[PDB]
Amino acid sequence: EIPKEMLRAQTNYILLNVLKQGDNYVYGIIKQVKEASNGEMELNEATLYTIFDRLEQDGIISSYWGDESQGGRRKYYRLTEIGHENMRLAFESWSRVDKIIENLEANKKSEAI
Amino acid sequence: EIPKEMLRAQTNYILLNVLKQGDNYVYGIIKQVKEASNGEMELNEATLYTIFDRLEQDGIISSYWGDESQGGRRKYYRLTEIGHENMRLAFESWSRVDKIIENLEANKKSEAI
Repeated sequence: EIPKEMLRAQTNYILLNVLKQGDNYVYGIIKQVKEASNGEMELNEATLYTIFDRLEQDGIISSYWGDESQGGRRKYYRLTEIGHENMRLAFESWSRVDKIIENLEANKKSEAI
Repeated sequence: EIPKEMLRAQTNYILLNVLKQGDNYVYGIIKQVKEASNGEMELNEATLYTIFDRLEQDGIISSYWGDESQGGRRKYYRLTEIGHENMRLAFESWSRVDKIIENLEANKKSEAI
């Protein structure tokens, strides 16, 4: 199977990349994820809010109330500076990792000679 | 920073890719990781054994005693069938994820028109 922790990591990554594209609210995020996935990934609100409560508590995203021109309150989320930085540190750390793995295949092969 | 959970995920991935290259023991694994990383990643044995105890408990790797031609016992580790499969499920799930993220950038851009 795919371990829960890995799923969670995936969902995190995706959701942060939606915010990267712009401040958004629950139903916008879900729709965007559904379209970009062909409906193969349909987030719940429960899930999205459980994740965001965690990201917000750790200061990676922040929330704010939208215009009430609509006449009803809507909560928006954005990536924070720390947010942006972690996404950057993460991305780079992973590309080093992918290099290390190239090098393992390389070194293996090279000693087949 | 890079969250501990992400570091752990990285170290897992790397270690499993070493076993992928062949059955190995602690000091072989460490050396191989150190060479493929330029010494930028020097695993402890403590760490390696804490991780492997977990992987082995979850049936992703298995261990066995090496030849005692050496005259001393050495423990080897190998990836299991389940091991190989999880590495495959994982890898594929991540490439879907990377696609989803392409599609988010794509969809964003496309509606700038």
